[PDB]
Amino acid sequence: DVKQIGAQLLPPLYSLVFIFGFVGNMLVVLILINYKKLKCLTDIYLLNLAISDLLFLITLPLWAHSAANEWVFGNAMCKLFTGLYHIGYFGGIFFIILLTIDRYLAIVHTVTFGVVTSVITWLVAVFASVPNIIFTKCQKEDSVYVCGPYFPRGWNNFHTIMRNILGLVLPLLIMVICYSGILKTLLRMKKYTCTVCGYIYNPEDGDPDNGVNPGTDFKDIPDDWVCPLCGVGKDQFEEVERDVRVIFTIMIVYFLFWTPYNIVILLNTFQEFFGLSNCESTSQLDQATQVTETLGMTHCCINPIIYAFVGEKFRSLFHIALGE
Ligand SMILES: CO[C@@H]1COCC[C@@H]1[NH2+][C@@H]1CC[C@@](C(=O)N2CCc3ncc(C(F)(F)F)cc3C2)(C(C)C)C1
Ligand SMILES: CCCCCCCC/C=C\CCCCCCCC(=O)O
Ligand SMILES: CCCCCCCC/C=C\CCCCCCCC(=O)O
Ligand SMILES: CCCCCCCC/C=C\CCCCCCCC(=O)O
Ligand SMILES: [Zn+2]
Repeated sequence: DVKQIGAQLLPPLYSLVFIFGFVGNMLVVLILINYKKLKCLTDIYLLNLAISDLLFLITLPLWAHSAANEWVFGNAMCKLFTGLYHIGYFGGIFFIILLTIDRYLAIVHTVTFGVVTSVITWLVAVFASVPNIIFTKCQKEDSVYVCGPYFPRGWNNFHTIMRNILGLVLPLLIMVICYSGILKTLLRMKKYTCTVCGYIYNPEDGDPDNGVNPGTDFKDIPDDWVCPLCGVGKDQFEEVERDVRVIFTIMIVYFLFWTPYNIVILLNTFQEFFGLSNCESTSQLDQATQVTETLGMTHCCINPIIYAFVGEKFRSLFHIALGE
């Protein structure tokens, strides 16, 4: 039974994710505040991303209890903890989007900027969570009390498509635009420097004063060509000789943990459109919604782990933070 596996697996799983996630994200928060001192824009969004994960993490103890026991915290706590879940969820992905845009603007193309964009982003994360705070309530579901969603059909179609737009389409569109643009800057023609004076031949500019059109490859220039500054030949020319990894991994790992759930709710909501309206398929999609939600819920403890492995400079700060 899916409910029996839930009551055995979730309480310890969610308690471990809560603990590991709380230590991990609370280390990031106080590393950024004390050591980095929130001077850069990337530090301001990583702080807000850590806060998003913490707002999500603090709900796990109540979900851990509800896996094995009924909902004993009442209707207000059901709505409060649903709000914190969604504010943490939307805040998390929106702060990953701003980090990917910040790297795009820095490569391809300031505290007041960070504070304004962060507070506006928290506002959109709070707004996106209102529907779930409205329709989620503590209700008698047969023999047991459950804190769950009671969306009218119209709202269920809205919730599902709006969750897939903000959680899957928007971040994937931002990734394809930002990283194709970032990759395009890393694709360039080779520039060569004169080993005598130091004149750098830039293929983009070329050398139109001595018969080289802008955009000519150094190898396509004739042997008679000479250095414009000192006059030496083509034979004396040598060829001219990190945050993206962390910010890229953070978005990729987000998709891995949350896309299965987003697609399962899309399939379970519009079953007639996908052709999954039969009896056997609805039961599998209900079990899949429960299984894929657990995967997504373990994501809130992963960003501090990515920083330790992908970030070498972050690794050094974690060792200093644990010592203090
Ligand atoms: C009140 O709603 C919350 C805020 O608003 C968004 C939805 C969210 N739903 C909550 C989040 C906690 C929740 C859960 O995590 N579930 C369901 C039951 C379940 N049963 C078996 C397995 C299994 F098999 F994989 F182990 C997994 C699961 C996953 C439950 C413990 C109370 C449902
Ligand atoms: C910085 C924190 C900002 C928090 C703003 C939270 C705004 C939304 C909170 C609560 C909505 C109240 C309605 C919930 C009760 C059910 C409503 C109903 O169906 O009658
Ligand atoms: C690498 C980034 C993407 C993350 C993985 C995405 C692939 C998994 C997506 C959806 C799995 C859906 C499984 C649901 C069961 C099939 C439907 C049915 O019950 O008939
Ligand atoms: C930190 C990475 C964590 C990765 C694991 C998290 C996701 C685990 C979720 C669910 C475990 C599978 C439960 C399957 C229930 C099957 C129901 C049934 O057939 O009766
Ligand atoms: Zn020269």
